Amino acid sequence: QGIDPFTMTQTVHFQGNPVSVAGKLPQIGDKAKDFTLVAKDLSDVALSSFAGKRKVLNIFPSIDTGVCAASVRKFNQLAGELENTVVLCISSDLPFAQSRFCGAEGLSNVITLSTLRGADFKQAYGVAITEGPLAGLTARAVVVLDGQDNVIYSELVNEITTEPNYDAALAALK
Amino acid sequence: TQTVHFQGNPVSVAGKLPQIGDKAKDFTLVAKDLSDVALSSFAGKRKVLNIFPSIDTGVCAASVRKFNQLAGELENTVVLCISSDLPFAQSRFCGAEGLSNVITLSTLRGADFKQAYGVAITEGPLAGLTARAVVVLDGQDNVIYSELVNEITTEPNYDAALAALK
Repeated sequence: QGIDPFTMTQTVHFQGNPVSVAGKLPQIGDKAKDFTLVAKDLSDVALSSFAGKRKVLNIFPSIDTGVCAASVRKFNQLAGELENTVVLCISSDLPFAQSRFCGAEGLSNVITLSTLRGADFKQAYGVAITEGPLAGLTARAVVVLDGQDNVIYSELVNEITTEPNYDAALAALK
Repeated sequence: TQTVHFQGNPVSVAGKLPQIGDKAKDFTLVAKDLSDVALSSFAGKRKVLNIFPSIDTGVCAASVRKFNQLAGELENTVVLCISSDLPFAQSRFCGAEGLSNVITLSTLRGADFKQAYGVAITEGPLAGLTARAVVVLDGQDNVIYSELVNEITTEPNYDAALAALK
């Protein structure tokens, strides 16, 4: 067989509890699957609309907050300031609730995208939370794509309130 | 499919809004604390299903709030403000916040509710949201009032919905 039976199914932690996440996060070398998500004006935005640019897919359970860690904002700012790069902050919050994201608002080349339309992205990117109070939301993950949509960095955070490795994601773009 | 409008723009709505005399289908939606809330948990109480495309707003009409407050104040009556907004964004609703017997419910889970109640917007910019409607249920989940507004921007007939509860 050409598959790994010993790689355990994706599990993340929330409130000290193991939570299942459907699918498999794309790994370095994989070709990222095309997706369509919803922007702040309710228009549909396809991954193909960013052809040639490097993409930082910064995936969150929710970005609907009035207070955030400086590191969240700093990573989005730094990545968005790099040449030929777009940061896509993705969550299940509706576009009406994403505009007040403490870590994305007013940042150059940082776009918020909603899972409102459609959930095929969640399965394709292995970020769908399927158990507990968070079921229906996306897990916390970072996926960096080069100019040709090849994965150059991938991280599914073990604990949902834990920050991903921002230095490693940025290093992949250098 | 039913046809409604958003500021005059045609909007397609899937399913059939329950009419007076129908037995409303059970549902399980998501409360403010991320707990699951079933329609069956309100057995014996009358229910106002106040369905909105979004309740995520910092400014709303006094009529929206007065209706929820008045219906929620009536004995053996609960108001369920339903939308596709996540529970994190449903607490800001002026029309529901701090009102007795008025609770917000999200389609984060149990989304088949949308088709079952004929409020599912399936195509266009509003696809994935609910249309604007009010469905009033008695103690035994029998519909006593229902209204799917033809123009999403206009309010349902609150005086009629309240009259059905009298």
